[PDB]
Order: sequence, then structure tokens, then C-alpha cells
Amino acid sequence: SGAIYVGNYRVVNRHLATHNDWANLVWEDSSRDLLVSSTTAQGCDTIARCDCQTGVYYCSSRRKHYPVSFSKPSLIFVEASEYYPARYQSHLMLAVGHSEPGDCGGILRCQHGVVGIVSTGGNGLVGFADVRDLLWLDEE
Ligand SMILES: NC(=O)[C@H]1CCCN(C(=O)Cc2ccc3c(c2)CCC(=O)N3)C1
Ligand SMILES: [Zn+2]
Repeated sequence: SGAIYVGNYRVVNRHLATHNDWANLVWEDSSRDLLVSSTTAQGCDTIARCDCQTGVYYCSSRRKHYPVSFSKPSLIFVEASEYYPARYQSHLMLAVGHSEPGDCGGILRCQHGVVGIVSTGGNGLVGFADVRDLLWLDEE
């Protein structure tokens, strides 16, 4: 589990969104595994605006933050899980690291701020849903 709290937005994995998220919906995209809902309180996270390919992510199944090298956001085939059939996921970045289903939501960050959240796992790989192109998270 986990979310990004930027401005009056909460960014979560679409497959982990709650009823309150769907009832306060700002934007969602199944192909990216992302959903954004509105919040009453302002958050403290800042979004990175860059093309870094190195950063650090939080792994809840290890209680550890790991430094990783990751690919650029791309269209990647992801195997079936209990939330989606096997399909192509867009804006996804891969790295070598540990990721169990419940690790979804952990933040990946670089020197500029939050880059994305854990969205996929298995086979010794971790995949992150990028948020750096969502410029509207910084306003309104
Ligand atoms: N965004 C997505 O499509 C993900 C959301 C739902 C779940 N998805 C995952 O990848 C999560 C995942 C984590 C660990 C494993 C596995 C899956 C299958 C193989 C294995 O041995 N371990 C897919
Ligand atoms: Zn960066």
C-alpha cells in the first residue's frame, strides 16, 4: 500500500483505490494503473520534473529503501495478477529489485522529488508507474 500526497491530491495505484477515492475522483487510467483523488488537507510530497534513471524506492516487504537504476517510461507486457489480466501497461519503468503484491504504492524518488510508485513485481524485477509527465499535479 502507499500513496503520493501532493497539493490537494492523493495518487494511488488504481487497483488499490478505496470507495472514498472513487467518490472524490480527479483522474484515473487503467492502462497506467493510476488513480488520483482529492484531499481536504495539503500534502508534503513534491513531484520530480526530470529524466533521471537512478533513484531510491521503498520496499514494504523488506522495510528498506533500495537504490536502483530504472528504465525510461515505456509500454511493457505485464503478466496476469489478481487485479489485471496479462496486458500492456503504459508509462512503466523497470528495475532489478524485490516487489511482492503488497509493495504496490511504495515511492520511487530521485534528487528532484517523487518519480512514481511501485505497480508491478515478480521474477526479481520491480516496476514503477511514472508520474513525472502529470504536470497538473503541481497546480489547481
Ligand atoms: N499494475 C499491474 O499490472 C500489477 C498490479 C497487480 C499485481 N501485479 C504485479 O505485478 C504484482 C506482483 C508481485 C509479485 C509477484 C507477482 C506479481 C507475480 C509473480 C511473482 O512470483 N510475484 C501487476
Ligand atoms: Zn530526477
